[PDB]
This record gives sequence, structure tokens and C-alpha cells, in this order.
Amino acid sequence: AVTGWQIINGNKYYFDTNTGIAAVGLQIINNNKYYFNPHTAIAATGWQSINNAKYYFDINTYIGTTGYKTIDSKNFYFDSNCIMQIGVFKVSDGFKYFAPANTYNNNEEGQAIVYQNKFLTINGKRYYFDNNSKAVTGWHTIDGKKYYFNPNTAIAATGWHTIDDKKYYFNPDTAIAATGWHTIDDKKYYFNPNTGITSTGETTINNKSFYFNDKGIMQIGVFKVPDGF
Repeated sequence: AVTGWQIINGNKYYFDTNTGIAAVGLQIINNNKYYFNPHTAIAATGWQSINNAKYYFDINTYIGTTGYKTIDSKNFYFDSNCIMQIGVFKVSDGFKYFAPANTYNNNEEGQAIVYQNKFLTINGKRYYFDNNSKAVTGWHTIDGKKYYFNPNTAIAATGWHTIDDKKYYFNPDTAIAATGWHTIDDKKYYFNPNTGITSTGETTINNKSFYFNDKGIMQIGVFKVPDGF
């Protein structure tokens, strides 16, 4: 009985060393994944559906693909387990959104698509897309509203966030940087409409002086300001 790697009638079978049996199913050999047909034990190529997970096995090396790949002039992304991944991900040229099937221009499932000048919200994560179809970073003003997008994930931010030692508050539902007076947990705060930062110390508003503590909360009673009590 032949064992080990064998090329039989031009097809790539794999009979294991120990017991010479043909190997069938998803098989991991030398840290590389293959798919051997469960009926004929032949190594297959192309697009493969295994327990509703899609893989793509190269025509030449038969090994499962990882990372970012171009197939038939369309772009796809596969995780470490070679599974076709859907969603927003980092690729060699930036950040792209790989969308479900028949989402845009009858795209294939898991294919990269064109998506410009709009927000996308995938499983409660917001992104904004520019003309280049990436997804944007840092501080942006969109429709007169301030947003922050994480420089490492392009996800829109939320909750109290300390940036350059200055606190900002982003609405938990819409992620807009809060402006003006806001009540949070029954505590009042004031954010400057021009910069968004919280108010610390005495800050006169509309010809009326108000005091905010070190942390930013608003205190009552007698307090020291530069002129006096």
C-alpha cells in the first residue's frame, strides 16, 4: 500500500503515513489546510462550502487561502481559518467594506464593493466612507456635528473619552460629541460648542458666571475665582 503523499492518475490523494487510509474532509497538513472530497478522496480546488463556511482553495497549491485575495477580478478577505469573512476590514490599501451577496451591483457574497460618501452601521459599529471607499479616522464634522473615528479601527467612538488630557462625551446612541449643557447620570455638565471640551473652573456663560469643579461637574455655594470669593 502506498502511503504519504501520492499523485495517482494525476490527482492529489493523501494516504496517511501510519495506516495508509485515504484522508477525507477538511484536512490540516503541515499547517496548511486542504479539502479532500468526502466521496472520492480527491483534493479539490475553487470555492467550497463546508458546513455553510466558504473557503477558496488555490488552483495550483491546493492550500486554503488566508488574508486578502483577488479572485476573478473581485476582492475577498479570509481570516486565519481560511474562512471568507464579511464586514469592514483592513487591507493593503486601507479599510474596505466587504458586503453580503446582492447588496450592491449584484456583488458576490463576501466581495469588496463600492461604498462612498455615507455612513454604514454594521452590528452597532458606525463607519463613514469617503470618495475613495475607505473609512475615515480622527476628528470629523459631518452635517455640522462632530464625530471621532478610531485611528486603528475607523469605528465611531462613545462614552466619556479622554483625548489629549481633555474629556469629551459622546452620546451612547448617536456618538455625536455633546455640546452645551447636558445632564448625565443626573449630573450637569457644559461642553464648549466651539471645541466640545468639558468646562473646568469659572466660565462665564451669557453674561452669567458659573463654576465647574476640577473634574467638570458643577458646584454650588461660595467658591474662589481669580477675583475672589
